[PDB]
Amino acid sequence: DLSLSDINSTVEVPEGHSFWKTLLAYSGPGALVAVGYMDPGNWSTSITGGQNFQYLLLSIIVISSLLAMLLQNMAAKLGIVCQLDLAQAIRARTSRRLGFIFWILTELAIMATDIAEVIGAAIALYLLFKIPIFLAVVITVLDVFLLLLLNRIGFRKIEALVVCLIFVILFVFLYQIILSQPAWHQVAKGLIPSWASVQTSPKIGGQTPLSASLGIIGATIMPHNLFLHSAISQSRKIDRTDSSKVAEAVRFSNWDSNIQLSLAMVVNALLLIMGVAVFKSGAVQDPSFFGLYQALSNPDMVSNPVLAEAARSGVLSTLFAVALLASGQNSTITGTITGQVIMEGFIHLRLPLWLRRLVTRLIAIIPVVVCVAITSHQGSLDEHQALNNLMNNSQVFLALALPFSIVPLLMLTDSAAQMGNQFKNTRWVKVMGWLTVIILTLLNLISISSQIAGFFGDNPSSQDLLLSQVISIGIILAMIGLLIWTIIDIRRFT
Ligand SMILES: N=C(N)SCc1cc(Br)cc(CSC(=N)N)c1
Repeated sequence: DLSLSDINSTVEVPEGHSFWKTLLAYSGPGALVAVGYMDPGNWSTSITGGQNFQYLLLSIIVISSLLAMLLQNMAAKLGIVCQLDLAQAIRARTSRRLGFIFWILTELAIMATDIAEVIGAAIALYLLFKIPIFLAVVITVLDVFLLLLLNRIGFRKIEALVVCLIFVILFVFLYQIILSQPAWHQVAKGLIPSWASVQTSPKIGGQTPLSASLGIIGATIMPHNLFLHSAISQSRKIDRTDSSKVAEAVRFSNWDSNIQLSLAMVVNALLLIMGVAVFKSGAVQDPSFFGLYQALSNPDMVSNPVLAEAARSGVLSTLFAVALLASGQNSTITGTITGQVIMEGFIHLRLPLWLRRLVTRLIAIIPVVVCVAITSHQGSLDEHQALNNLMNNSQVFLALALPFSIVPLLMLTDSAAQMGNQFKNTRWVKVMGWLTVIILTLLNLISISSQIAGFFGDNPSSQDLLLSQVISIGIILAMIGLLIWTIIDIRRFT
């Protein structure tokens, strides 16, 4: 009847005032969430923003990282304090019908992340092992056995394995930046929160600063990682009777998550400065993973003689495919964990890790294999671009499910009926939290129509444009209705 009954309150080792050694024990939950923020679903958008506004959007990365840290800290606090995950809190403060709606929505969000992971991983297979595109997908489907072997390891090592993957994809891109020898003075200048980023004056590659900046901002949090954090934060036993120990545990999880998400922000910055320093101005014409592979494998695309020699030696691209693999391994873990969390919390369905990963991977690869079928039937022509378009269209479910995950979390963490007058949110975070929640919900409701219209490709059918407008208005109004319903229920609780 409690979240993650298998590893809930497993190891609690806070000894005296030796926080650091204690810090070393529970450092796992942060990495599991951070690694999700390093998925290839936005690798191109970082390199693209870099080429279009070199070292300019680096401050937006920092701000988005700060906001994600804020919301993930709120989720970890809810988990730590109430000894229950966000799904459970929401399902208990709301009817089964809304619980089921949220369940399906977050299933679709984790499935979109899984589609991105499978596409990136199958393409990484294609590139590294030259496995046929269609076989790389059916090979990635074999991650259920990797999950079986992963089940017997334990979180002291599983979370360390996630840290291993994190540093893998981090050093892969830091090595190529070390060889680039970029102008770190312009990097520090970009990291400042300048107003050039919010302006609309430059229009490089049909992308203005305000557009790329707002996209980074709206793309701040991942709804499934909220639930993941509120569930994994309970893996450390807490007495829930000593305010000093619970406030200490809050500091623990905060420092952990902030380290890990800082690692993630550093990875995003590395992607941006990768697009700026490594690649030549506008060299990247194909955002696809294959596009970036050949661009890193073509010496005329780099901006340094050393990088030219290395790219001709065919290393930069291989390290990129490796990072693709390291990033696609994330879903197998976190998607399963978070999906189990959301099932067992929203619909009270106890399923094993066997049939979970199976159904998720199948539903994810269905569209992938359909896309591959259609493109290879047109002759593997634009097959990688079509895969990237699928990857990017999948990301609409995240916009669909984000409010129904952030508004409830903020409400339940601010209410004393859930946290008490001692551990509720400060007046400081009350303002920042609500501001960020409003901003993101607005941006995502906006992006709903953009994505729905992008479903019809870059060919604007006049009759299909009005249909897209109708569908988008309907979806945004339905989300508005669901949001006000959830607000009413939660405020009735509080
Ligand atoms: N890195 C990832 N796996 S998701 C980044 C992200 C998160 C949300 Br939430 C919404 C969007 C789409 S924002 C748009 N419609 N332009 C993107």
